[PDB]
Amino acid sequence: KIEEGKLVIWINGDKGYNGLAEVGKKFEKDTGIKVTVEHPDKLEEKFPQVAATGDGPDIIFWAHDRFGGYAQSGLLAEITPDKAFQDKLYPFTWDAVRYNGKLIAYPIAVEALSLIYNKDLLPNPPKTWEEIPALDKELKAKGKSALMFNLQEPYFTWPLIAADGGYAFKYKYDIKDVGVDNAGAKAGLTFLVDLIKNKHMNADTDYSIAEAAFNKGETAMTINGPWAWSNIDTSAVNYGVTVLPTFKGQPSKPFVGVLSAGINAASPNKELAKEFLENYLLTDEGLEAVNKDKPLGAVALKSYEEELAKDPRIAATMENAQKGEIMPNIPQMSAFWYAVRTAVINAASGRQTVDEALKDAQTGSELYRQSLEIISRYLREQATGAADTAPMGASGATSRKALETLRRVGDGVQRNHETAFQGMLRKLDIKNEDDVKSLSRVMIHVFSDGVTNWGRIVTLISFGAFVAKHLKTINQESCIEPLAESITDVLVRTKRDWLVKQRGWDGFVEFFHV
Ligand SMILES: Cc1c(-c2c(-c3ccc(F)o3)sc3ncnc(O[C@H](Cc4ccccc4OCc4ccnn4CC(F)(F)F)C(=O)O)c23)ccc(OCCN2CCN(C)CC2)c1Cl
Ligand SMILES: OC[C@H]1O[C@H](O[C@H]2[C@H](O)[C@@H](O)[C@@H](O)O[C@@H]2CO)[C@H](O)[C@@H](O)[C@@H]1O
Repeated sequence: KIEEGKLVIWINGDKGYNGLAEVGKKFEKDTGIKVTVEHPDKLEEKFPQVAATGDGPDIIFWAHDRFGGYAQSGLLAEITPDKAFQDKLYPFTWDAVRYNGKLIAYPIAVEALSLIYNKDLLPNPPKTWEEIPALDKELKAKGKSALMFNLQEPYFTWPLIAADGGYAFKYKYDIKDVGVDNAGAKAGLTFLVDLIKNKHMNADTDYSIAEAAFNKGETAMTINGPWAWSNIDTSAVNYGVTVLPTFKGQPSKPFVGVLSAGINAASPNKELAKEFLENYLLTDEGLEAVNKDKPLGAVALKSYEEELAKDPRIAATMENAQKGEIMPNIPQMSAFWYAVRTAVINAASGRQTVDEALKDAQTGSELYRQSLEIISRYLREQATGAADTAPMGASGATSRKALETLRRVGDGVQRNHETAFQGMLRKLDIKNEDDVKSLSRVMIHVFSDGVTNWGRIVTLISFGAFVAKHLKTINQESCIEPLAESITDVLVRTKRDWLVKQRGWDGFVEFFHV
């Protein structure tokens, strides 16, 4: 579907997209190739849906956290710049776009949130979150407020949640160990909800409202990234960019992003995109053009980062970055974020308590790994006749009981529905690893095309088991794990909210309990 002889680029609407379009023009000048820059809404959700069908842009810009998902689904070209080009960027930026040992995007700029304050209202900004309520009472007596920032996107609230011990995935990354509902995270989120309760903040505040309030001098502080600074310059607010406040004596820990540019695997213009990015964008003049539209942060390109490093707003961005953590790029980042977005919104609005919101968030963040664990073990033990000896790990009680439940219910389905299982198995002609990939697409669609309950879920998994037995029979045992990942993937993507609403696999256990 993608058109040859041209470049289509997607980038978020808070970045310097007119600036990018000028770098575009310059590429056209030399090559005769038109460059179109677009900034559609929800482009990070839209890219994977459209790229899957071989559609979408040639180039997508986003922070690096999303790109492992994209690579895992096969949606990105492996980029292989030569050593001379690699040496022009900071190795840590290349690290942020490395997935399964392969480079999967070009890094552009490092982004962290800072505290932005209005110096005419607050000559000295607060060192602690704890002093903010009193500061707010003080500012409200003069018709102003202390702080406003986007409470609709968990990226802005995370530095506080993480300050006293909240984490996504532990310290490689242990995907088994999630810290979304530990006491640290509870305390950070509770402090936020109290802010709202006591009228220091409003749960409906979003990007635009916080931006408008700060940029007209109604609120003394916001929380935002470098991209925001241009609009504040335009507004004549006398602002500073500084270190985020501490919570319970500990630094606020923002999740640091590396703005990154990946090339669509379905693109017929890969040499053009590589040439654009390496030799027009990632140059002193290319990045300047973008930075002057909307500041990029600390750019990946060493030569231009040296000029920008002198700016104290960059120094403050790097100081907040140093106290935070580089985002993981693992495929589960998307589910983590979706879960935490929901938890913050619901806690803030009062729809759930902090305990309920973060419990649900934890379940959602663990859902993939846990489902895979159960599903994978079932298919393998069914195929070989023997259980996996290794420990279940964290949430092991749930996993173990789900597996025992599934053994009872799934064996019953296979036994009672042998005929049809044999029938559809026999129809499909599973002989190789290629034919197994085919199978998924069918299961993918047969599952998705129907209602939602545990019987249909058991049925999907049991058929998986039935196929697994076959695959061992014909010495294709290597294909069982990919079958399990595939089944798990349809299950947790299409059924996420229903699964969370059931208390995940504890609900499966209860529903089929004798
Ligand atoms: C495996 C299969 C699926 C199926 C998939 C498939 C096909 C291929 C492929 F890759 O993937 S993925 C998938 N995911 C969820 N469901 C599926 O099926 C059920 C219906 C069902 C079917 C067979 C057994 C039990 C079935 O339900 C039992 C059920 C549902 C609710 N509660 N309980 C009771 C319980 F709680 F106890 F489970 C559903 O959609 O509701 C499926 C769908 C239909 C099937 O046979 C149709 C009959 N042709 C057989 C072949 N012949 C040549 C033509 C006729 C067959 Cl075999
Ligand atoms: O809100 C969760 C969101 O956080 C990050 O998105 C940031 C992005 O990194 C920044 O470049 C800037 O545009 O603001 C976004 C927040 O609205 C993650 O990168 C993203 O994947 C996640 O959903």
